[PDB]
Amino acid sequence: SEQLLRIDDHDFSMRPGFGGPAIPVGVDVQVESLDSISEVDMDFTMTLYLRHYWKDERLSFPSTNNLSMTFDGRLVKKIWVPDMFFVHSKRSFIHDTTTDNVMLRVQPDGKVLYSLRVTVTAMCNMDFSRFPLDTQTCSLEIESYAYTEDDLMLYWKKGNDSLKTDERISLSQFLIQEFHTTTKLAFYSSTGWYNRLYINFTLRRHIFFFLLQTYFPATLMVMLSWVSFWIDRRAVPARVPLGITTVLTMSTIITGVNASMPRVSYIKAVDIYLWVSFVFVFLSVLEYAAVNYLTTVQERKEQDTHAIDKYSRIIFPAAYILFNLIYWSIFS
Amino acid sequence: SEQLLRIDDHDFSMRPGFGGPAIPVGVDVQVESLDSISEVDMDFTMTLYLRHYWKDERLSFPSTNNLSMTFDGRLVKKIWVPDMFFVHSKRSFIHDTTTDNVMLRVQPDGKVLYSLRVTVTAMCNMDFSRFPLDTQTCSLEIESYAYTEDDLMLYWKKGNDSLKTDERISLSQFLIQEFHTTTKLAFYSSTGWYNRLYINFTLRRHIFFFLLQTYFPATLMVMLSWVSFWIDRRAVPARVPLGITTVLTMSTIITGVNASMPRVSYIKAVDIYLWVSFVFVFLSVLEYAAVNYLTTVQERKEQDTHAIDKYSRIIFPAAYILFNLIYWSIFS
Amino acid sequence: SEQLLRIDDHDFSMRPGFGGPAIPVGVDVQVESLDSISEVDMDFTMTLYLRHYWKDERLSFPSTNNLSMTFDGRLVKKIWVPDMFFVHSKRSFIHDTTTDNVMLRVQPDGKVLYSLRVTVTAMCNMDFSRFPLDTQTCSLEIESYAYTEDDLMLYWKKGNDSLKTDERISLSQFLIQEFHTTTKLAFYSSTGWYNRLYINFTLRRHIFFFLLQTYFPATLMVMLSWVSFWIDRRAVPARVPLGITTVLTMSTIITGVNASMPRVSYIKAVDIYLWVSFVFVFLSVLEYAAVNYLTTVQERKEQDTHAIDKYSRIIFPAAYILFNLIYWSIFS
Amino acid sequence: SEQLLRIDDHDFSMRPGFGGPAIPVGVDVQVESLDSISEVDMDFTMTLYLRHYWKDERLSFPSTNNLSMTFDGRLVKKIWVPDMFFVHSKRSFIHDTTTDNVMLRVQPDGKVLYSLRVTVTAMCNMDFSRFPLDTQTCSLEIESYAYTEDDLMLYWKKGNDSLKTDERISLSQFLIQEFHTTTKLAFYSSTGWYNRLYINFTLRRHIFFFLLQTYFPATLMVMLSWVSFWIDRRAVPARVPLGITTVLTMSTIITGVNASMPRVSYIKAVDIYLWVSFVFVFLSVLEYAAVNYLTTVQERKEQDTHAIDKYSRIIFPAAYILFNLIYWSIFS
Amino acid sequence: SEQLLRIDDHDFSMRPGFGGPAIPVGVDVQVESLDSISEVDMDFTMTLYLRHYWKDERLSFPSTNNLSMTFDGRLVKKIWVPDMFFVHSKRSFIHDTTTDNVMLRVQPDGKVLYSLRVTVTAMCNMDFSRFPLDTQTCSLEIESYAYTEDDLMLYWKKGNDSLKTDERISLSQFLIQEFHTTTKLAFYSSTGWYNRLYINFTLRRHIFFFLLQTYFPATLMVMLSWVSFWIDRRAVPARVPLGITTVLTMSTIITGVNASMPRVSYIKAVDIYLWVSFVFVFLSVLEYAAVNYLTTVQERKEQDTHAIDKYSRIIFPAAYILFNLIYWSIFS
Ligand SMILES: C[C@]12CC[C@@H]3c4ccc(O)cc4CC[C@H]3[C@@H]1CC[C@@H]2O
Ligand SMILES: C[C@]12CC[C@@H]3c4ccc(O)cc4CC[C@H]3[C@@H]1CC[C@@H]2O
Ligand SMILES: C[C@]12CC[C@@H]3c4ccc(O)cc4CC[C@H]3[C@@H]1CC[C@@H]2O
Ligand SMILES: C[C@]12CC[C@@H]3c4ccc(O)cc4CC[C@H]3[C@@H]1CC[C@@H]2O
Ligand SMILES: C[C@]12CC[C@@H]3c4ccc(O)cc4CC[C@H]3[C@@H]1CC[C@@H]2O
Ligand SMILES: *[C@@H]1O[C@H](CO)[C@@H](O)[C@H](O)[C@H]1NC(C)=O
Ligand SMILES: *[C@@H]1O[C@H](CO)[C@@H](O)[C@H](O)[C@H]1NC(C)=O
Ligand SMILES: *[C@@H]1O[C@H](CO)[C@@H](O)[C@H](O)[C@H]1NC(C)=O
Ligand SMILES: *[C@@H]1O[C@H](CO)[C@@H](O)[C@H](O)[C@H]1NC(C)=O
Ligand SMILES: *[C@@H]1O[C@H](CO)[C@@H](O)[C@H](O)[C@H]1NC(C)=O
Ligand SMILES: CCCCCCCCCC
Ligand SMILES: CCCCCCCCCC
Ligand SMILES: CCCCCCCCCC
Ligand SMILES: CCCCCCCCCC
Ligand SMILES: CCCCCCCCCC
Ligand SMILES: CCCCCCCC
Ligand SMILES: CCCCCCCC
Ligand SMILES: CCCCCCCC
Ligand SMILES: CCCCCCCC
Ligand SMILES: CCCCCCCC
Ligand SMILES: CCCCCCCC
Ligand SMILES: CCCCCCCC
Ligand SMILES: CCCCCC
Ligand SMILES: CCCCCC
Ligand SMILES: CCCCCC
Ligand SMILES: CCCCCC
Ligand SMILES: CCCCCC
Ligand SMILES: CCCCCC
Ligand SMILES: [Cl-]
Repeated sequence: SEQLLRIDDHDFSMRPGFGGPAIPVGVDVQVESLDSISEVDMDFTMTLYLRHYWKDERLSFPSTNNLSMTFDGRLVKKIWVPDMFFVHSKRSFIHDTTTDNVMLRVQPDGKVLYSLRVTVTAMCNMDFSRFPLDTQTCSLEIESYAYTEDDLMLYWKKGNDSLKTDERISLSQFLIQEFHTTTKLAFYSSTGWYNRLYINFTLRRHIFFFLLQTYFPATLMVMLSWVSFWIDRRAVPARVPLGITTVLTMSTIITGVNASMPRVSYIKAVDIYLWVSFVFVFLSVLEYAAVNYLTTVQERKEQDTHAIDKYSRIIFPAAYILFNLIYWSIFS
Repeated sequence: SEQLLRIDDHDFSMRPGFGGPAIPVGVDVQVESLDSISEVDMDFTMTLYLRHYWKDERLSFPSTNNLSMTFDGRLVKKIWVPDMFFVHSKRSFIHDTTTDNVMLRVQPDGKVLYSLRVTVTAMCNMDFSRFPLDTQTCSLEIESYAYTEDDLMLYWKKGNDSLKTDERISLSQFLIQEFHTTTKLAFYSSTGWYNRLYINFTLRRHIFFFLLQTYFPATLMVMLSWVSFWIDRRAVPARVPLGITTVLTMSTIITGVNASMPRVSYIKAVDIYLWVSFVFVFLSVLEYAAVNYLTTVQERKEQDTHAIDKYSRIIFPAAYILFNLIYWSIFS
Repeated sequence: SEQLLRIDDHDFSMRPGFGGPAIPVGVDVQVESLDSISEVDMDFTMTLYLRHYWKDERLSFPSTNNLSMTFDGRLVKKIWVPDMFFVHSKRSFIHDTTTDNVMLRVQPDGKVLYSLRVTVTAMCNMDFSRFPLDTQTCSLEIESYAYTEDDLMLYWKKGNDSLKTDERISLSQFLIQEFHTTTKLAFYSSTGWYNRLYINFTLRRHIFFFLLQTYFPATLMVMLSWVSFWIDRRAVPARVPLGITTVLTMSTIITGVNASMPRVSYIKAVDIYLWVSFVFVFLSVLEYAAVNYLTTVQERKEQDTHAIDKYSRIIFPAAYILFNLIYWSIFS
Repeated sequence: SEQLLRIDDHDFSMRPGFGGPAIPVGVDVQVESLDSISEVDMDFTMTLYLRHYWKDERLSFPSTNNLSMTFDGRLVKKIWVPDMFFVHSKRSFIHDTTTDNVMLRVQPDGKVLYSLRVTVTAMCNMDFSRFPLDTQTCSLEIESYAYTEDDLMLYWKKGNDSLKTDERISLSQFLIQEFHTTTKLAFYSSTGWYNRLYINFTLRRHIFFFLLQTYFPATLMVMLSWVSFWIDRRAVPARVPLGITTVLTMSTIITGVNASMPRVSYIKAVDIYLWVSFVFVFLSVLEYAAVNYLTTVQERKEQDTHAIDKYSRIIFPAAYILFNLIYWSIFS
Repeated sequence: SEQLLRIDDHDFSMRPGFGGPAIPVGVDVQVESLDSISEVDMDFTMTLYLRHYWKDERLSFPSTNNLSMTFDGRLVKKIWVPDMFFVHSKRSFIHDTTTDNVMLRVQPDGKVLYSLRVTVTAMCNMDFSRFPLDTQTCSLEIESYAYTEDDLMLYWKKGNDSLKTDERISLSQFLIQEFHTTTKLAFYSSTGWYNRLYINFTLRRHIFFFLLQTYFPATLMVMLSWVSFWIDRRAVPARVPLGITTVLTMSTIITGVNASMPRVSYIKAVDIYLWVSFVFVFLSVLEYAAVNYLTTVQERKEQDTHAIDKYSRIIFPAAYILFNLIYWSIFS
């Protein structure tokens, strides 16, 4: 086989067409899976197939018939091939069981297909200010390590038709949508200009799960604190334990939510809602302290419902409704 | 040894029978263990033996007697062998202590057995909507990396008798059952058609553990909230603390369950049961607020059991029974 | 050195005595440490020295005197050596700092000692039904990868004297005892019969730690629930808060134990004890609801201690004693 | 290509200019990302590009025109290159997908550019005494492993213009600022003097997040404990449960904060604030015990507000204000 | 360079002075960092420089002047070097970025310096019975893998001056002190006697952090339980809720401490203190049950402070003081 290719007779340390125009190299990608995601480290992991296409007259071979020849990674060391790398990647590797998952297919005309299977972890900067109502966009980037656009020209072989994605692709914690491709020119002052390829996608959460587990309990506890305004002010051993036990219950709820969340140490939209609800419950405990004190002062001086309860029955609900209208107009 | 095989005289970069019909290659598998499983990453890990069978006249050798010859991984580099890989795998490796766990056995006729020991991690997409009453099915897949069915024909050597599983195979968190084999043809537009082999199995949970730890406590707390309807309405400092302390107790139970569960952020069958029980307890606290208010209004106007308690003693249990009948007809 | 051994003149791809009887190979082991253990993955990790002994006339060398020659891993590649592997192992490796921890010692007669230092992780199936009163037994297994008993005969060189264990060997969470060796013949239908070597040991827990942290608190809370039967039935605002706060306290205890335990999702001996104690406390809350209701009915009809308290003072302790006697006769 | 360079004719085991003055080697760095940080292990991880510049007459080549030649890691093994390493690093690696991310560019004059992409984890000693108001400074260090300043002279090629940082660089838990470069001479008694290069940066936290989650709840609970001084001393079943339930609520808050914090086992500024607030709440429970006892003694002897309440209404708030003024003058 | 050394003319598979006396080899160590520590696995991780010194006449070279020659890891494969390994180590590796961090310096006389940078993880058996007042001692050990003292003699080159430690060495959770060196002879029955080198150090904790977080809260809760003896026995709805809420508060404290501690499943000094404090609080709840029962019996028979309170006011504090004196005389 390797005697028909004239491997011993050519310098394969240099590209096709050296000293002349650039070599055009086309690319396809097939995404096999999304493997995990980390919100505190801000990265994601992906497994894919990567395919390259070009022509080299040094590899043309005589044949009576149109049959191609096929080789593995042991030929790759002896000929020239393109030099792609993944930009902004944290780590990656090429699969090797039961042997190296790499292939070369060569036509009698000297056209080449070069194919490999690979796993990569890449960074994706995330903003959690609107959590849990946030939306994140991420991308994977491809570039030549050593050749500027004067020597190698890199492009998507079929436009957006160059990207395929597995029919069963999913994540346990997110909804994935809107896969599409783009390109852009980039500059490095030590070397010059390069073309870069992009794969783009969007992530979203299951909203009703978070509403049920977080917003609904806090709202129910605020409503229980209002029941106190309808209990007789003479029942001190009933009015006093109800308040402080409601404060304890709101406190344990907020502690459990904090223990369950990812460790992102800045203020988020759900934080604001919980601490405002805590303040409403605290203020209901100050209301009865005022009522009891003034009742006692009148009983002492002088020796039906009090006006403060009458007003609280109206004012506490109205204020909480106003808060909710503003909050949901901000976070939509 | 390696001079009887005519290694220096043949091109082992190409398959047996090249330019003619396909080479048939048979396969056996012996599963040694299931090593771990991840529900948030959606994958499982397995260790196994993989065995391959074929014939190659280039490896036939003269002998007076029927003795075979046996070799290790140092021959594999010099001859031709099949090119299997594990489809949809996240990572894998071949064992190498005290040396490479690889073997080749060759008959005087040129029949070959090729054997190796390997560990693989593979993806298995899971749905947790019915948790803890869910059932999961998983599979492992085997294919040639470079040869279509025009050049290599891949098959199970003995039918379903080709698969063996270790007598002590188990998992700490699941029951495993129904190991069996299948095959299917697959298509890639850049190359053509391939045959693929499958190993299939099913996973189930220990149901009574989850009933005892999750459903039983919530049911007991709902029943304690009903005790209030049988206590004298005049005892305000008894009726009021009982309710709010029952709400606190249900809240700490739900927080502990949430902290213990895998981090799958969508709504599950057990979530529904817990939040409905929370609402039943909240409504029992509103019932006495009504009774106490109306009692106070009559005492003020005018200066035995109340009808609301009489009805609640009947209506709250009946409604919870109706809920349970519907719920268990849905989740079965 | 390597010119006295006639390395260039012999085929070291095949065993001593090929075409004749089997080569006997003796083995010693010295355990250096037990490194970790996992209860949810069901495996353990160990570091050891492994030593092999045999004779090969191809390695005999002329000498005036009884001095042996000593070599490192660079000779191992050029001669024949045995092919041992660890059965049912998850992963393993051979140490290489400051160089490969491998040695060969050769006598003028052609006797060889082959020695290496290695770390291995191996599976050990565990049953936790009796936890914390469980006992586990584990073993490590050694075998030839390619040679049946017709070609290689594997044995412990000195009987049980072949195994040594480090004087400071320990685990943070277990007591280790009863190290001993065994052997057994095993069969594979594709190849034939093999002899296998075993190292065996036993694991146990610190019982009084678990009694103090788990059984003692639950027993104290059951006894506090009984104090209620000695408090005046007229004190409704005292009898009612005591019960529901005891239920809350038992609930937080059980939640903490569940959060601390390994994630084995089936029912264990300690689970049974905790949920029976929870039911005893719940039933003490139903007792006073009956007493208060019937007292109120008589006061209404008609307009000293009640018999139900008198009987409960005797019956609740007797029943709990009976439960404990049965339980400890079952789990011993 | 490699025949124009006279690789076979020169000893590339030794530096340019050996037996004469030192070889000057210039350096640039481009930071691609900060990848993670650990507060308990005291280290950080970074990915970067590293570039080296020097001249070697042995690599000058004849040409009619000013075109450079470009090579990969397969030339690096055959010529001389500098020997940089990262001082005080825990681990590091050079990227290799789809091939080694290493490049050599050579001019006809014999000037060389040597470039590679690398990930490193480095130690950064941290002090948490002022947490959460702490500020940390970290640095990365570069040096030659084998050559003193008598043989190799190492320097930043353009001053502070030699360092570039990615426009999207960020961390989930910190604010990063003030990237700048320095150099310093270092001494080893076994070999001599070396020049070392430094990259320096500063880290800070989001202060208002920690104020909201930690300081605000403790302050609200101290204020609720003061409400008791305004409730009638005759209401024993109201005054007594309020105190002990406030103590319980402060206790659960402190436990949640401790469970959420990194495991640094020495006293921190936020610890001091929480335990002082706990003591204020405890002392409010002792105040009413005194009032109730003395009231009972007078009622017994003899058979309006008490002076202790009157004074507590003034003294407890004044003392807590004084504490806050001192504390915030210390931690600023 | 490598032609002045007569590499092709000498057998570097054997030591200097073979068939004669032993080769003396001297050693220095420079500790760069302590990298982490694990209390449940019982090990620690360290990074260091290791340096070796010896003489070999086969490496003497002619020179007019006193200049040494310097080489990297590519010479190490061709000559003889010592064979050190780290005894009782779990894992280790040698650094390789931007190339292998290994160096050889050779004098014209044939004296050699051999130097490398390395990271190692080593076991250190720990006892936690006195926690948090425990003290731990650890050591790292160095030995030849293949040569007994008849062939190689290993020693510290300068006594205790052979060990240096970095001026900024620290751990987040411990105080480190008392670094010093020792040596000892060791015996293996299969080979003979070897000399071993030791590096020794000591670890201690920050005591006042643990006192503040663990012992102080439990002591305050015991003192609050005593307040009950000073409240009027007629106030049943005050005396009864105070006790059971104090029991709940002690229970949540102990649960939080247990959740925060390393998972060492045997009894520790701090365990004893917490469960004794729990028993004191339980006994204060039994005291009032007795007082209330006997008061009720006298009121029934017959139809000021009770003696049991009078005695409890003295006896409970005295007993707790006695316990503390004994406990701190035991744990010091
Ligand atoms: C602020 C809290 C303590 C400090 C915790 C912390 C501390 C350090 C850090 O880097 C992240 C976090 C995230 C969760 C934080 C906690 C959430 C609740 C708790 O009060
Ligand atoms: C919804 C909760 C907070 C957010 C938690 C979270 C947050 C992010 C995420 O990716 C997964 C989870 C799983 C558990 C969730 C928690 C369960 C209880 C808590 O209220
Ligand atoms: C059953 C609980 C929720 C589900 C938890 C779980 C869920 C899934 C799983 O694989 C293991 C475990 C172990 C601990 C379990 C918890 C123990 C307490 C809690 O109620
Ligand atoms: C001191 C606590 C128990 C011991 C815990 C521990 C124990 C050992 C250790 O190395 C670190 C820590 C950090 C958190 C500590 C806990 C914080 C709260 C708890 O009381
Ligand atoms: C004993 C507890 C349950 C069992 C827990 C366990 C269980 C198994 C194990 O190997 C270690 C530990 C450490 C912490 C233990 C817990 C401490 C508190 C809890 O009650
Ligand atoms: C196909 O191959 C035949 C030789 O068998 C050749 O004559 C013909 O030109 C080829 N056609 C193409 C399109 O390559
Ligand atoms: C077995 O080997 C003998 C030679 O010893 C040969 O004559 C015979 O044909 C062989 N039989 C088979 C079935 O291979
Ligand atoms: C020991 O070596 C001597 C040669 O020095 C030899 O004569 C003698 O037979 C040897 N003895 C044994 C037991 O090997
Ligand atoms: C550029 O190259 C030309 C040859 O094409 C040469 O004559 C000229 O001197 C070069 N100039 C520089 C600045 O190198
Ligand atoms: C130093 O080198 C000179 C040669 O330049 C030599 O004559 C002299 O003896 C050497 N001295 C020592 C102490 O090695
Ligand atoms: C299953 C969806 C439950 C949604 C509850 C939302 C509550 C929000 C209260 C403001
Ligand atoms: C040991 C099995 C316990 C099962 C309890 C199930 C309770 C379900 C209540 C609806
Ligand atoms: C230190 C040992 C403590 C043992 C307590 C066991 C309590 C069991 C109650 C049934
Ligand atoms: C969103 C910022 C909230 C800051 C609260 C600070 C409270 C401090 C009390 C002393
Ligand atoms: C900051 C140091 C605090 C020490 C408190 C110790 C309390 C011990 C009570 C027995
Ligand atoms: C917390 C609200 C207090 C309102 C007091 C009104 C006095 C007239
Ligand atoms: C909630 C505020 C009540 C204010 C009442 C004022 C009555 C004069
Ligand atoms: C639980 C609903 C009770 C409704 C009572 C209506 C009495 C007229
Ligand atoms: C605990 C059961 C008490 C039953 C009392 C029956 C009195 C007639
Ligand atoms: C906790 C404060 C007690 C003050 C007592 C004052 C007695 C005159
Ligand atoms: C909080 C201290 C109060 C002291 C009151 C003293 C009255 C004589
Ligand atoms: C705490 C023990 C009190 C014992 C009182 C005995 C009175 C006769
Ligand atoms: C607790 C504050 C009461 C104020 C009454 C006017
Ligand atoms: C708390 C609401 C009471 C309504 C009474 C009609
Ligand atoms: C899927 C929700 C079912 C609810 C049954 C009451
Ligand atoms: C709560 C049930 C009471 C039954 C009285 C007979
Ligand atoms: C609880 C102590 C009371 C002291 C009264 C003077
Ligand atoms: C709860 C036990 C009371 C005993 C009275 C003598
Ligand atoms: Cl009352």
